[PDB]
Amino acid sequence: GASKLRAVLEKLKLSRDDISTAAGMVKGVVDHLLLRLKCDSAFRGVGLLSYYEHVKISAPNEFDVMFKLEVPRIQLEEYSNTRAYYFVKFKRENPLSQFLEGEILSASKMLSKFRKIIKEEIDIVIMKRKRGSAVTLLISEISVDITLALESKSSWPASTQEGLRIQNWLSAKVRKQLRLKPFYLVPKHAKGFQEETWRLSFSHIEKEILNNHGKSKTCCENKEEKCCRKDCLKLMKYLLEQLKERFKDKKHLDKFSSYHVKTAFFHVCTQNPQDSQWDRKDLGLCFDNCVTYFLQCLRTEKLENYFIPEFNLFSSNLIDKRSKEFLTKQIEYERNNEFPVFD
Amino acid sequence: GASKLRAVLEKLKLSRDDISTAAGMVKGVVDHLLLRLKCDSAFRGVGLLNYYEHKISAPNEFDVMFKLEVPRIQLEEYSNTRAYYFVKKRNPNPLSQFLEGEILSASKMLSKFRKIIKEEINDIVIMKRGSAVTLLISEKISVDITLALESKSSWPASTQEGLRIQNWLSAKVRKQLRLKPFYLVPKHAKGFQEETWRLSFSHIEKEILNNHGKSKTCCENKEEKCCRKDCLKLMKYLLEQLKERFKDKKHLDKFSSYHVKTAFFHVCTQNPQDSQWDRKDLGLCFDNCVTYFLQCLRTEKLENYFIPEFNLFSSNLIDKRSKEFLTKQIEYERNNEFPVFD
Ligand SMILES: COc1ccc2c(C)c(CCC(=O)N(CC(=O)O)CC(=O)O)c(=O)oc2c1
Ligand SMILES: [Zn+2]
Ligand SMILES: [Zn+2]
Repeated sequence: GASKLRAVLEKLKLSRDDISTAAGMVKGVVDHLLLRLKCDSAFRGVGLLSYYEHVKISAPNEFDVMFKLEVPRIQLEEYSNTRAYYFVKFKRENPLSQFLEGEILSASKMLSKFRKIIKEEIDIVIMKRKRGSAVTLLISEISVDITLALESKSSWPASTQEGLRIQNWLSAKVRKQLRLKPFYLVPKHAKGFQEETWRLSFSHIEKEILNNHGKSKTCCENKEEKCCRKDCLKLMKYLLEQLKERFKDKKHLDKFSSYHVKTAFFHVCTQNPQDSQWDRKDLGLCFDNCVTYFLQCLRTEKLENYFIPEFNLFSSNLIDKRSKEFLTKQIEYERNNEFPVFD
Repeated sequence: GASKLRAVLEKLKLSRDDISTAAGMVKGVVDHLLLRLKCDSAFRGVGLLNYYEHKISAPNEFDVMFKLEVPRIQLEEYSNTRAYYFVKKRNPNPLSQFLEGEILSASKMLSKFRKIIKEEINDIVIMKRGSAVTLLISEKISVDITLALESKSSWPASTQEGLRIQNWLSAKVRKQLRLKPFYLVPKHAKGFQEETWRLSFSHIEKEILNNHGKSKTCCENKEEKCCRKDCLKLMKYLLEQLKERFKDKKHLDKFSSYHVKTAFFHVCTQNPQDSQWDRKDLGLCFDNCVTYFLQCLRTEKLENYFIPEFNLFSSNLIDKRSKEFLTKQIEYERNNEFPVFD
């Protein structure tokens, strides 16, 4: 019954076309903000990490952008064996020294000035406060979440050593090339709460793996090699967002995000490395297997971060068992009934 | 005689295994040359491009390229040659001491390049008598050093229809590769014009050869072993053994591994599927590579892989008699199970 799936994919592509003008508005504001920010000595190396992303596939007018800032000769200290959260210290003048709180970089000090500079130039289209990762701009009745990210061109942290298990899918050579790219750190407090910590971010790798996703270099570049990998992820994200909207009056689904669906999907890509396992003619079965994998993650309360295998996104310290059970029931309901939430 | 081909590949592997000491020696010398060159104001941004590459049958003979970025470069094509350019946007520019009117003199630049290298090796190596220096390290290792300008601007218009890898390595990869810099190496053209620079894509040729499959996991497991690289090795070895057997007739001095490599890349474009290169078929794959090279020689057509309007086999570059001689020798070798491999 993939035809209803194809209908959803049809209407998602229409809303993407109808938004292209809004993306141009975001580019104009973002470039303007960036020009101002590079005049400040603390944010001289600021730059864009495309130019935008859509955390919510069903909200085409809500944009997400990342501003990166390179931190040379960074030294990381893992917070409380969390594998993903770190204090930032410097090895050796330092343009970020005004942000130190002792020997660690203060995320609170950095965000405070970041928020202030953006406030000064938004001389332009309002700006909204965040609930660390920093501000939400509203543009001409279009919202743009801006995240600040430190960039490190050093070897990835040791907690990633066993992650990104793409060797049998995208190749060991590609894994080597990707792990030579930088990694990013976004301000994120760790749970009272531990402030001044930063969380690893690999959004740039996730984008690369999704847009260059086949074992074949020519996957999806011709008729004989069209796969349905991207469409399966679109439909998984749309399923979660529709369930989150339908049950927004309950607390049960608040903690689930497109990141969980995306992580599960990357694991499915690892389990199913051959392009022939993703023939676009099998979209119905491919999507069902994606849903099924996500459900197994929910039931077992195991969803390893794709880059940091010891970090369990579905730990009961993060999402209570009752919420996963609720999501499990609702997805199983949808699947048994040809996804009424897609109507 | 496919087993004879594997015997050659075996012998070549042992040769390169017994050189990694010599390769480490050139890195030492190359590292010292770069440090001093960087002390010069005109070569401040110099660095390695590759570290050292090889003549497949001469494992103690190394080739290295020193790159130097030239920001806001302006190129003027020389006499419609598609590959050769005068280098000319800004105003006297760390290289202004090398200008001659508005053009960068390759002659001047190469003269300082050699002089700095010559004074440095005297501080430790013999320089042999434009693309630039040959060093003799001890009396065993040769290192050919080429200077290249680097430009991070979009590639010249003469490359627009080149690099036709879309059906093999993908259009996505071609776009990624064409976002990389391009290089210019001092090389005289045509008498001769002495201030021209020739486009170089050595870094792309390396990328394509080492990441060579339609499958990203080509050669990464038993099921996907292909013979692309071994075919290129055997093509180069065949030309080198012929060039050495007939060195004193000089009829083959004009042919180089670059012609072989260019024909090989065209064969890859013609045969884009990894299943066409199954290591089990090495004998037939090599024969087909040889046959393609022979067809290029007979038709006097071997387009540059990056610059399609540049014919490497034009009679302006290689006379008909020389191609006919090489054709005769290769056909003889192929008919007799390649005695020159012995
Ligand atoms: C690369 O290493 C990591 C390690 C961990 C993460 C995590 C935890 C998330 C967020 C998951 C999520 O939806 N949230 C709430 C929850 O945890 O249920 C909101 C939030 O905490 O922001 C993420 O987006 O990326 C991560 C990347
Ligand atoms: Zn695909
Ligand atoms: Zn291969």
